[PDB]
Amino acid sequence: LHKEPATLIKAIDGDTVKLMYKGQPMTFRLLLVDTPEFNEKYGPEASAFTKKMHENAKKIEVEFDKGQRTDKYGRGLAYDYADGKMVNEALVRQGLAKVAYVYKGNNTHEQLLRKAEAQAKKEKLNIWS
Ligand SMILES: Cc1cn([C@H]2C[C@H](OP(=O)(O)O)[C@@H](COP(=O)(O)O)O2)c(=O)[nH]c1=O
Ligand SMILES: [Ca+2]
Repeated sequence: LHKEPATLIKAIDGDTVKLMYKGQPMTFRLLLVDTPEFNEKYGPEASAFTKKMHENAKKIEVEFDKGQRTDKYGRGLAYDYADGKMVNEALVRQGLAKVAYVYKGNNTHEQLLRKAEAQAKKEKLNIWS
């Protein structure tokens, strides 16, 4: 896989963000994770986490996997990097997202995220408390 540029347009919630990609506004849905909705427990914390991570970044990148690049709602499906640090992974590592939505052919970073989730669970963080 490879990283490609994007710029933040606006925070949305824990696992979706509006980015400009190839010069077009898109909503991106983060691969292989599920954050709580804003109205749910740890939703506001997940939203804040993802907002901060994108807003503080000098450089945002997206990395598409080998399969589907947009979902049925027109959202881009990607791994999102803030100054080289994967947002998807960080969410999981902090207990603010579960590994989820693992479809065959877009699951390159599955095991990386599962390892993170295991560490979050061991530390009893957030969703795992
Ligand atoms: C993460 C992801 C979600 N989706 C779809 C499945 C779910 O369909 P349904 O809306 O029918 O439940 C939905 C979950 O996203 P959200 O967690 O953003 O709701 O997005 C994909 O198709 N591919 C993906 O990789
Ligand atoms: Ca969600």
